[PDB]
Amino acid sequence: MIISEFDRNNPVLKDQLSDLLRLTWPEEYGDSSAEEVEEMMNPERIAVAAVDQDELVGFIGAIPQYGITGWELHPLVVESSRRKNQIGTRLVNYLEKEVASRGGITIYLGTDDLDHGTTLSQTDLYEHTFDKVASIQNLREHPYEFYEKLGYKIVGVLPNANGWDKPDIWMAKTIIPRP
Amino acid sequence: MIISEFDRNNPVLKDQLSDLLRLTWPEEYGDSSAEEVEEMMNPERIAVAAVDQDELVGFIGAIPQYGITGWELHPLVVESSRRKNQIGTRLVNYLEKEVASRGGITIYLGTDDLDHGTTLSQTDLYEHTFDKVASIQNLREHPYEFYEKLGYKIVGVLPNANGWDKPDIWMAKTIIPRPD
Ligand SMILES: CC(C)(COP(=O)(O)OP(=O)(O)OC[C@H]1O[C@@H](n2cnc3c(N)ncnc32)[C@H](O)[C@@H]1OP(=O)(O)O)[C@@H](O)C(=O)NCCC(=O)NCCS
Ligand SMILES: CC(C)(COP(=O)(O)OP(=O)(O)OC[C@H]1O[C@@H](n2cnc3c(N)ncnc32)[C@H](O)[C@@H]1OP(=O)(O)O)[C@@H](O)C(=O)NCCC(=O)NCCS
Repeated sequence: MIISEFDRNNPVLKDQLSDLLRLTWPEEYGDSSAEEVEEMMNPERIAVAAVDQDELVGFIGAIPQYGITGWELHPLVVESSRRKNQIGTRLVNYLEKEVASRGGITIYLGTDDLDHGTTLSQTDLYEHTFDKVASIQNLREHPYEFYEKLGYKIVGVLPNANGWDKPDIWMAKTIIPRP
Repeated sequence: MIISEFDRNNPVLKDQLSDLLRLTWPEEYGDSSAEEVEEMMNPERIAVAAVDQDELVGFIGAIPQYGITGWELHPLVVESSRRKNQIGTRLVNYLEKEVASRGGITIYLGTDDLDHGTTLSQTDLYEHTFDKVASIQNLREHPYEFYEKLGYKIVGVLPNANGWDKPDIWMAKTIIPRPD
């Protein structure tokens, strides 16, 4: 398709990105939505987009959080009408190569469960924490499974992150061969 | 000495803190040291100080990361000459009280293991990940144990975060009674 570095100076593409972020996570992106997008344009971050002739259909970003070795994959979104078509896979694949060329070793992410999309939510995660993580099941097509299919593994959970029994699920992947 | 909100309207204090970090994390603090002190001053974040006579001997901050429910504890520093005296303990307790008052529920943090300070470094954390987490041992007085004693629990690990076999260790605690 046309997956490449995002034009950080295109106010329109950024407006499109802003809308997509509002439509996908209205609880996190609101009026000041434009502010969140500008944060994603910061020079240290990677910003990549899937654009179709002029329409933004997907976006993925990465934040270097530990020197340049540890990067946080944030955010990742594909327009609803174009999902399940490998756009997300391509975006991730593209990101991993770029992160690796910058010196990255590990890409991690936090995928929240606010909608009881997995069995990790609606339960006291301090009781048998890791048995619950190991027996995780997908209840509402939660995206954690999307990442697992791409080689990411659940390496942690933040109990009650977004309110009681609405945890964040930490996943990670080492993107280069161990020398 | 007393523990209270960090008076951001004090240059001397900010300078005292700016140095406190330049003396604890010179690689992470220095150029932006007398700058990251202000990012900690942000009204969104929480800034707490341990002052003795007028000398800042401890500081703790927190960043709201998930709505108002989840907060990241960062940073936490006690002067090296005033450590192992419970200043840290008192800073954490006070921070927990502050977060709860703002409607917060959980406080988490990432304590890195850069120099084989715990059994979690120098091992492939992708293999038997959680058994390794559960059976962690402190090798060189790593600070994760400090947090454990204050009720925090290791809830995850970031394999190779700071370079091969130098992970970050995630710990968390819910600071108020669970609904029943
Ligand atoms: C999650 C998302 C980025 C995935 O992108 P996508 O292009 O739809 O995914 P792909 O088509 O590349 O899917 C690749 C594989 O993962 C699976 N998959 C994709 N989304 C999934 C989901 N939500 N739950 C379970 N499996 C999923 C696909 O079925 C496919 O499996 P297969 O290889 O066995 O056929 C996209 O659905 C999206 O934008 N969702 C809403 C926002 C979101 O949740 N973002 C994630 C940030 S934490
Ligand atoms: C870690 C730190 C914040 C703790 O502050 P402190 O005031 O020295 O700790 P306290 O005196 O409150 O200690 C309370 C308990 O924790 C223990 N403890 C403190 N630091 C410890 C360490 N590094 N390893 C193991 N146990 C430790 C104490 O032994 C005491 O336990 P006890 O009651 O059984 O004796 C302090 O040593 C410090 O400033 N360290 C350097 C900065 C740092 O690494 N911060 C952590 C952020 S990731």
